[PDB]
Amino acid sequence: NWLWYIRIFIIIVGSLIGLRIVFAVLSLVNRVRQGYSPLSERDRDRSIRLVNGSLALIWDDLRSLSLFSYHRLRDLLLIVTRIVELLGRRGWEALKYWWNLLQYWSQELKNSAVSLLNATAIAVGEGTDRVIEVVQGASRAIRHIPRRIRQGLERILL
Amino acid sequence: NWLWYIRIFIIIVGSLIGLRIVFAVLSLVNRVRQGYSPLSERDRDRSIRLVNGSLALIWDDLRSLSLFSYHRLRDLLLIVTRIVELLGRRGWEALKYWWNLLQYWSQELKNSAVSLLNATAIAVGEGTDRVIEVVQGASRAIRHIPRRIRQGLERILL
Amino acid sequence: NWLWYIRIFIIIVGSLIGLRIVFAVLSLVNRVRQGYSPLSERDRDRSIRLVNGSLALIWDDLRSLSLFSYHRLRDLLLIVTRIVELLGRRGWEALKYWWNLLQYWSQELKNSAVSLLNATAIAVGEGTDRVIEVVQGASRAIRHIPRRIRQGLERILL
Repeated sequence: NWLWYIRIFIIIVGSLIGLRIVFAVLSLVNRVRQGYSPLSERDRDRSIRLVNGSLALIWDDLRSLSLFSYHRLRDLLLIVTRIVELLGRRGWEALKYWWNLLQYWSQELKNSAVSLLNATAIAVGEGTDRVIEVVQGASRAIRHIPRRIRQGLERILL
Repeated sequence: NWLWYIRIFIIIVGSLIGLRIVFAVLSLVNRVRQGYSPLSERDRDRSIRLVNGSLALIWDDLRSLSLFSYHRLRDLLLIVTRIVELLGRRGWEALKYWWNLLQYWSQELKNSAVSLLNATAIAVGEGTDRVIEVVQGASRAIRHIPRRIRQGLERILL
Repeated sequence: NWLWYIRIFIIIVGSLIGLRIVFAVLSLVNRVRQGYSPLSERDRDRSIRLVNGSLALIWDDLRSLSLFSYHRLRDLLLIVTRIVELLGRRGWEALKYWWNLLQYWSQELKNSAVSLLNATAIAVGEGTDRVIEVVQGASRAIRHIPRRIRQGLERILL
């Protein structure tokens, strides 16, 4: 019975995913070795030095983590909370992006609707253009709401 | 519980590969955090902004999506056909690369065979090497044509 | 049935991780799409030029793969193995770094331990500060920089 042998094989496939993490460096090699901006480098001989990166690897990881002024490394565990906390103050910009961004969207559809609907509204040609443009333009145009909302929302809490 | 509990255990183990996709985002951070060139940058404190990157995040993906205006977003639908139509016609240069590339080893192979065959060919007071050399030039050279399929195809594919 | 259809599904999940590699080419586009370092212009049509990359692939790959002079294409496979062997001797930088890596860790422990232990030691009138600094300082100071490990081992091991 090989099915059971195949059953654990199902689990091995899970192991395969962890294998992928090394591929991430291969992409970096590809990045330097294949150019820069879209494809539309002789150095690949040197890019093989990526393998040698194992020697170099203490430098990128320890530099921030422990940093030259040793004794700080125990202090760094406390700084990571501070780095997130310090930047999180500005993180509210989330509310910022949808109010401004969504606002422009209302604007282009407004232009498309006013053109098509106004044209169809004329029909007889008396004064339909007045009611169609004023009503649609009144709701979208007046819907304008300046920024500073996040500032007030943040200030009220702290 | 055992096999049934173990079966779902397989998909639970399978679940991580979707989690793994963030590593693609990590590679971006890696490029900056790894000193740019292969692993053979203090700014990671700055990379901490990536947590806050959510604020930045709706602008880069959407900018390409809607362009510098939601009116232009209407334009994106037209250019999308444009990019594919434009690149579909000139894109055939793919064949040109692989056509030349196939040809690349074909040249290396006959040249190597000539060195070995030409030298062993004489094996007496006779000009046997003249025979292996003439066959090399006539067969390889005549195996192709002066006409470029890349150019002819672009002019005959409308 | 059901479980069997679902059993092979894991095998599809294995395919799913293989699917993920394509993201690496996307990451190239994303690097450009992210402005520069993560996310914290009109060129989105230029990122589309990645599709044009099929024609481009001849230029990055041909020079690296076949090089300028011919007969190099077989040479590319041999040199790749050759640089690993050549650079392997230099690969020993693996150990020089771990020695320095653990060495600084001794440093954070040395100043941290002496500061706390020596501070509490003054409570005793005799000369405790002498024994506290001398013992900690003796192990780190004397062990600091023992000798050239990589030079001696690399020179003997070629």
